[PDB]
Amino acid sequence: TSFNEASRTSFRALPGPSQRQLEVYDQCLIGAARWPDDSSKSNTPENRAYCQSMYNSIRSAGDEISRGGITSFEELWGRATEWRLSKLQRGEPLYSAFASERTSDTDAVTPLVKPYKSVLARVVDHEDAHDEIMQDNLFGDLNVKVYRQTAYLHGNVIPLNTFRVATDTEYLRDRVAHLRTELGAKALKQHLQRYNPDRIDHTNASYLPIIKDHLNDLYRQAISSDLSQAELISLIARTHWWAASAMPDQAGSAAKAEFAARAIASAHGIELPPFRNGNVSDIEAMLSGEEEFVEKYRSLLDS
Ligand SMILES: O=c1ccn([C@@H]2O[C@H](COP(=O)(O)OP(=O)(O)O)[C@@H](O)[C@H]2O)c(=O)[nH]1
Repeated sequence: TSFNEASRTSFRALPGPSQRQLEVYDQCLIGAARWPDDSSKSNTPENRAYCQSMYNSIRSAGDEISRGGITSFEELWGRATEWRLSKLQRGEPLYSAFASERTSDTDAVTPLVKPYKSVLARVVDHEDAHDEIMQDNLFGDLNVKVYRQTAYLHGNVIPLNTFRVATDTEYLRDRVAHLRTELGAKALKQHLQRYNPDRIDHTNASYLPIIKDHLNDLYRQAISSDLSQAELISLIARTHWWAASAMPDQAGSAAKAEFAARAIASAHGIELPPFRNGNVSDIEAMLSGEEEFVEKYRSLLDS
């Protein structure tokens, strides 16, 4: 019904970011990772500045969306990515990872070491955790609690993230002492970047093309001008879930997914509050099925 000449695309105008804004205290928590075992990083002035910048840029992106200036999820992710890159320090060796999509000839692993240790209990006490045994060229056989996150896409049920937590605590202490003595602390740390017994094995990058296409489909639904509030919050939660669980980039995906979900909300005049202390949104996504995440999304938010 309207036409954006700069993006050369027809769109239905949305209200855009709300005039009533979050309090500054909340602005400075947008995008924070408020771990339950340690929320202290989120109190520093550096982190507060990072978060308030995210908030301001989320609102600017919401304005672009409301005017037809961002026309696909991939473009919104690009905005989030360039914003995230701007916060890296001069010289950052991870700059390329923050700037780059993951590729298939790579596996991606998050060892569940600091700051992720609160996740170990969440896996062990998970309703959907299964007991399994994993074979391992350095540790041998290990009892693990495993959560296998899955997704429904066009009737294909695909594996997303797999959490493994090894439960033989004393045997592990023992076997790591052996490994450290035989290999050195840094070299073993290098091996465990991929094979730490406690870890998340991330969504295979081969799924990223179809997930990226699905995110574009969700975005097209989400910029509709005639959605109910429940429909809209459901679409925002689904977009967040898919983008965070896909983990499309070598670094920074959690920040980019939260940026994008909040920008979609802001385009509709919704000013979403911070995630509650203790709720790290990408981790909550990866630890749930999609419909479960949609049904609890509001409760993850601080009101
Ligand atoms: O100075 C910073 C940088 C990042 N983050 C947040 O910490 C999380 C980091 O996860 P992400 O996947 O974005 O980055 P990566 O784990 O690849 O470094 C995200 O919620 C960021 O918004 C933060 O609170 N402060």
